[PDB]
Amino acid sequence: SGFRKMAFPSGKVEGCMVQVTCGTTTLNGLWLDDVVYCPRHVICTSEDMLNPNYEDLLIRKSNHNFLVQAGNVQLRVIGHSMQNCVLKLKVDTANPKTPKYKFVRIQPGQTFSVLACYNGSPSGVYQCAMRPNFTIKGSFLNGSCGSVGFNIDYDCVSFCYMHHMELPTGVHAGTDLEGNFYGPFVDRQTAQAAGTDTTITVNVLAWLYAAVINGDRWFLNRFTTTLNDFNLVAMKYNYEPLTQDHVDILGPLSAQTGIAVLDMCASLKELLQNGMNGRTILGSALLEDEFTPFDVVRQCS
Amino acid sequence: SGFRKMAFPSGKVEGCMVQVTCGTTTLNGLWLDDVVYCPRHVICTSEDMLNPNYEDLLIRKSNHNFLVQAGNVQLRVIGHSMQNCVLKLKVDTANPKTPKYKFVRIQPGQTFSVLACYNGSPSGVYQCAMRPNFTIKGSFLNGSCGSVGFNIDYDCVSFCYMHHMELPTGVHAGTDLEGNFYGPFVDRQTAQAAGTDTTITVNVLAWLYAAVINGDRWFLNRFTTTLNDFNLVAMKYNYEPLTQDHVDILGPLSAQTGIAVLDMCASLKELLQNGMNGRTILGSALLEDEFTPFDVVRQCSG
Ligand SMILES: CN(C(=O)Cn1nnc2ccccc21)[C@@H](C(N)=O)c1cccc(F)c1
Ligand SMILES: CN(C(=O)Cn1nnc2ccccc21)[C@@H](C(N)=O)c1cccc(F)c1
Ligand code: NA
Repeated sequence: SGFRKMAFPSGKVEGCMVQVTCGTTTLNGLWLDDVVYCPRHVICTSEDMLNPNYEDLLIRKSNHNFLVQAGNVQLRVIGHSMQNCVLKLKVDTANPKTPKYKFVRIQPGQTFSVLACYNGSPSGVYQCAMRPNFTIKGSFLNGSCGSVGFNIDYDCVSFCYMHHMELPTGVHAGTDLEGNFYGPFVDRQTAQAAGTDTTITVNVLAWLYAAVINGDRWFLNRFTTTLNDFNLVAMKYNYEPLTQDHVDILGPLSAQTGIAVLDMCASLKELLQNGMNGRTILGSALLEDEFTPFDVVRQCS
Repeated sequence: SGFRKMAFPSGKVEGCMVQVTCGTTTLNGLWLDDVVYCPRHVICTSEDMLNPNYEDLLIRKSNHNFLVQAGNVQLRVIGHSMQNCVLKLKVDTANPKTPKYKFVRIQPGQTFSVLACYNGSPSGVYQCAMRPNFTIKGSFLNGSCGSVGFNIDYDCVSFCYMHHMELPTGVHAGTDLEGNFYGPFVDRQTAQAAGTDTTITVNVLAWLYAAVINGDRWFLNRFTTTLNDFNLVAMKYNYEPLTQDHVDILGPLSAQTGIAVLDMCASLKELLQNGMNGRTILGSALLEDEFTPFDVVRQCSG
């Protein structure tokens, strides 16, 4: 019993974190096989950051302009290339701690673990979701760029995020490991702003299912809803639309608890209307949207 | 910016987790140097769990009755003994991944990371506090026993918890690594219940300081208070008493933010008295008590 925001064990990722230095800038890189991945903005100076021409900045660099430090050891850079918004530094040693891995681009609503790192050394691990507005609500200080997000379903690490920047509202933006940004963001210091965020409806429902599995039914009611009426109400509280895909995805949790998906939708409508009236659900006084259907099955009996 | 419930990186502890099997029971052990530590209840069957005589159950076991698996390798047990409520299995190989470590006993209110494991295979990590009633609000299924809690204080892992049981309210009880229970619990199937819990006041204040650092200031006010008046308020709301030591510990955060501790106590008094009036603090509608002052400084400063 219990329900916690639970991260993956971080050791497989810790063994891959290095420090990348270019000029006066130091940040984190990810060392897999004989390649070090890091944000391309490492090559920017103070001037550059508003309108950097990365191709022009990079052509001016040699291999030995990049200092890569893995623990106490310097790695030798023997090649470099840029792919989208990541720098790939080819090094002369394959990382002996390279885990089985892959690169996956995730969708909004997906969760992952972040290993926050400074100077190539891990500081902490926490669980995040990709928000509907393509930001993450992380915890990051200066020097954290190049920290990564991952899942480890099985023994295979799926890298899905690399940290590039903090927006003015204090939320975070980054790329997949192919260097493509999530959302409309760019790696420039121009004024850009996250869109209005919404609540991840399918995850809230998943979490209501978790509460039922863990023995709590107080918030259920005798009613049902059509999918369309559910969406008409939920969007008035800035909830994401629920799609038939989402309904299908919740089918296993529906079967385990004996509560139909649109019946749970009816419960959610009433919760939005009434609030909790001094009660909690799995120890929360708010409706939690950073647990996916898959996370609930992973964690719950 | 941002403030998350954050665990220590778990890699140093992952390299020490093994599977211990005795009869039909499989659970997790901690392999350090040439000893594997696990809950002594591993030697019990269901009937034994009712009224175990551990000494008597153990004398009947041979070394080879304990199957210890580190990944895909079986370790050979060459000795076994008990210390309080933990079994110590001496094995023929020192763990080459043994980190620098100590065994430390923590106090209620202190936080730590838990590496939850099943069949000696780490599955997740989360951050816990030791509650004033000596339980933890963990997340554990059958097979989780022997999962461990820890802090890292440099390159040194301080092991502070090993999981033994779930209580009827769905909270968790366990020992330090010397096998001494936290709380008035025993390792047997009998009627056991957590005492009524309280809120960890010094931690709530720490978290209010985190909120201010991150730009959430709506709850600050022009008032201050005294320790004695505030403590009358804490007691009324089932908060732990705040001591001078607590005030001293929060001194750095007071200096950084310009909010004295008793000034922040005046904020907290008003929150307890009036509620939050629809608003949140760091995304929470309740007052969070599982960050220590040290946790806030560690996360907010480096
Ligand atoms: C370098 N930048 C950070 O936000 C870096 N960072 N990340 N998390 C951060 C958290 C706190 C402070 C800084 C943080 C920005 C910036 N505005 O300067 C930037 C400029 C140019 C190209 C970039 F891709 C990013
Ligand atoms: C083995 N026990 C668990 O609670 C084990 N466990 N831990 N977290 C648990 C979470 C879910 C289910 C079981 C869980 C009990 C029991 N009832 O048999 C017990 C027996 C003997 C000595 C003990 F200290 C406790
Ligand atoms: Na005040």
